[PDB]
Amino acid sequence: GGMRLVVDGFGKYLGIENGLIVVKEKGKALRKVRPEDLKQVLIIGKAAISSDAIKLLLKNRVDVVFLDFNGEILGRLSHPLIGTAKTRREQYLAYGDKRGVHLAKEFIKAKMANQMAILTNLAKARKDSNPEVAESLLKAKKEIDACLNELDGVEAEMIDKVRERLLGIEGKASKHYWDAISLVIPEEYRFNGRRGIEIGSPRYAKDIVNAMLNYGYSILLAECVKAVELAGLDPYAGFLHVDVSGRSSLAIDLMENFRQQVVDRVVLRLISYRQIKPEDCEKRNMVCQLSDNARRLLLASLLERLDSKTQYRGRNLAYSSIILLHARDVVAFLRGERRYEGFVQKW
Amino acid sequence: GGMRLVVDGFGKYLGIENGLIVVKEKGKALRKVRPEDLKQVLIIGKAAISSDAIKLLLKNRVDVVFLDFNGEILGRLSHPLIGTAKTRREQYLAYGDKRGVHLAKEFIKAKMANQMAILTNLAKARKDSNPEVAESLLKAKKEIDACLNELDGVEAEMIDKVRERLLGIEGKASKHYWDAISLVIPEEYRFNGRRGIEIGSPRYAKDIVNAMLNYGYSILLAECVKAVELAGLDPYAGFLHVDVSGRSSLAIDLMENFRQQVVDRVVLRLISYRQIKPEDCEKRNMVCQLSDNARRLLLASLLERLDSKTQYRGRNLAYSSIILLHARDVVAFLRGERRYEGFVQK
Repeated sequence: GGMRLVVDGFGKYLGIENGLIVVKEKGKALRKVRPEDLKQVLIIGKAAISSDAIKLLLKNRVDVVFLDFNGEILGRLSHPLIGTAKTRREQYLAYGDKRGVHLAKEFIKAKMANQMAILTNLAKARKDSNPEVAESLLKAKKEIDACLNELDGVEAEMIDKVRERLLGIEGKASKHYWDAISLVIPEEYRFNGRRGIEIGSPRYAKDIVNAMLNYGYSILLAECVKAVELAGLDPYAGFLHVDVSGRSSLAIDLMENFRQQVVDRVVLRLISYRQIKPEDCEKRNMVCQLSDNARRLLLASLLERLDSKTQYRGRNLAYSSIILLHARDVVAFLRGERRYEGFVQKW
Repeated sequence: GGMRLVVDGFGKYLGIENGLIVVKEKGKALRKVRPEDLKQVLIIGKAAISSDAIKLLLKNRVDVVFLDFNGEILGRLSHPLIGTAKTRREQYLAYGDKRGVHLAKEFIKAKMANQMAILTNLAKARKDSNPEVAESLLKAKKEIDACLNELDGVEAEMIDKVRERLLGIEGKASKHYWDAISLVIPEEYRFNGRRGIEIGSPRYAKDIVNAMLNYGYSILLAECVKAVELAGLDPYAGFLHVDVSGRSSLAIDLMENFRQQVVDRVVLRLISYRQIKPEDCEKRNMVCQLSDNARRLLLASLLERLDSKTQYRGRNLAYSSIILLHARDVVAFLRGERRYEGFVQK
């Protein structure tokens, strides 16, 4: 790809016209675009889509994602993949041997490394203006690095034996990370730490920062599912984050590489310029739903971030390309062609 | 086990209002259904659906299917399933051993048996009124049974070794069957033989019977894809009908069980009463395309037949339930819990 078309709001519907994908309202064209130009389309909320539109999109291998205001992935349509059986054989086989343990370890290590990167830059920005917070941040980074060195020593024949201990080490490191991030968040935002984390319970956000994080993590999760299936991998045969919850566990495992660089930094940026204020919260039950403006801003920021270029292995490429590439690297490791390594960046 | 809501045509769209699924046009409500009564919604052609309608439908475990005017499946949305990795693993492993051969043989056996069953009914109807056509039908039935008897003796360690032999025997049998069927169809329909099915590169219809067959086989393939997906199987990893076209090979394999009983009998009934006619052809592109009326009639007849009950395995079951039951039977066979058997009621 390719452009990501977004369709949201009452009365808006996607349909085809003269071979072009077209956003319409009240029978009048609003937007027109070549199917070849598209990478994906997002049908959000009240917005609707014709079967002919889905036909023209799938013919062009355009991803079609349905979403609600929470960023929850209602479902997705895409051109079918085939020949996956070999990579899937190696994938199901890897679960019983050391390859899966190495994969899970690389994923957790990648997450901790990116957390340390964000903590490092946060401390760097506050070196003079806020010495105290920078000191707290750097010490939190030191503790996370201690968790990294502890994680390096873990070894097992099978992932099932050490998944608990691994998740515990990751839980400690994540605890230090979020405790460090809380120092940077302004007092008005009421950020008391991550309560939206799905590792324990699907607890819902009562604060704007956790709402933003949950939304962005959902979008990133969609991108990771697409990347995992494009490589011929089975999304639902994960190694680390497994549950009866029904979510694609392998995509959640791959996501550990990109949670910090894609979602966290965007949220930190929007919070830093007060572009998403605490009053943007909308009370639903007791949950903090995003406002429509905050939604459109956060979504546009995340999408522009996914397609933003960065240097990796000598090339400049979009983060989404790095995600597809890492899925391919997982396939390369399953076939034994190349040892897998977690994504790492400092910026 | 719930209504199938069909949504089709220009300007029609599925929305929600007060917890009800609602078919609307130009801002005006046309139809209102509670999702609990729904089991499936069909979005066809120009028809559209909101993301909220999808959320309410998925929340009520209502299947949602997207289809073009020709009935080809585009996609399907459903409640998340867990956990099927074990099933897919055994499925991929079965390709390398005798289980895949057993499955392919059972599929072809069920197909030939059902073809023989329809030929038997066709002959019995004409025993007095048309003795020569009846005799020809019985002869074709005997040729197909000869093909079945040859099929029984085929043996292999894995499907790749013997797939062409199986396809050869199936093709001879199907040729005999379609010649016999052509004997029953009135001359004005111009049905010389079968063409355009998913087993190979498509040969699009130049006559109304082949058009009806293609449409119905497409609907049935959609239902079979749904059945294969609910069972935790991978639809694209088939055993018998492998393809360069990327077609859903496993659902196509499961479909061998059901094409005659579901599609053929309906098409034959519709032809017998002249409810669909040669002039119902519409020359879109270079092919014979069903008129909107013939299309709606055929679709409703197929859904009705799919939901109609019949006697099977000691109980009364809808054919759709039987298809789901056979996907589950395939999973049971992969797990070694139950040797598989193709669908043959008569």
